[PDB]
Amino acid sequence: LSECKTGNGKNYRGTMSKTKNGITCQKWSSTSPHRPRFSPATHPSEGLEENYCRNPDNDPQGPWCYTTDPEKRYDYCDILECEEECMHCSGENYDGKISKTMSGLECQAWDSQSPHAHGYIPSKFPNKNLKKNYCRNPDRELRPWCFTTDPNKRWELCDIPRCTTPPPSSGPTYQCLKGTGENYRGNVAVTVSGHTCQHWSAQTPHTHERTPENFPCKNLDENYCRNPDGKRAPWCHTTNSQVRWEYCKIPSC
Repeated sequence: LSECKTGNGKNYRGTMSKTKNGITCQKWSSTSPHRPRFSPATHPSEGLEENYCRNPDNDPQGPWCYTTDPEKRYDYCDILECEEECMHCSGENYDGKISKTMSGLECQAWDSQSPHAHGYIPSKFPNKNLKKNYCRNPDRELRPWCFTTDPNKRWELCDIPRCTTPPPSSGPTYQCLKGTGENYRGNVAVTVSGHTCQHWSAQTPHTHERTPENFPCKNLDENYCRNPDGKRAPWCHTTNSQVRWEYCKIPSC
């Protein structure tokens, strides 16, 4: 079933099996390390299968599970809230029904190889929500898109409404380098070889698509080094007409 939830998740039937703190859930049909007050024998219509997170008691805090930690009887799980009316960030979790592209073309179905042959086969990418002919962003495009039914346009981006509420929490950000700097939010604006960063909102001296508009949840503010895509460390386009982009040297945390 659908791996996202709505409201307090009373009807959630996804397969999340870790608590919000990373502890593996205990099976509902198991009595160690804790004795469940909810299990299939007594609550057969609550979906208490395997060790998936559920809300058998209508908890306002949403889905939870008994945990395999003897010291923690149960805990709430971290589950993707469904994005149907609008999308957040660049729509990697968009799960709505819009099926027309920018120019108004009807989307080709993901399970169809006609008129365009492709590799986004739903059963090969089962967790990508490649349903019917709905616009999706399975792997790093600017926003949700689809192959089109027009033989003369292989694919095109779709016009998906952006949610105005706050985005999903993505964990903590740092003013120092941790890992590949995906969580960096400091103010360094110079590269390793000493170049001045070009503002992300500007298209000179270099044209690009890594703009605050396309990537709202990446905080591509002013000309601060950022690692909005999947690079080794933070980087930025430079105001040097001869160096399109370069990595920045951010002090580790």
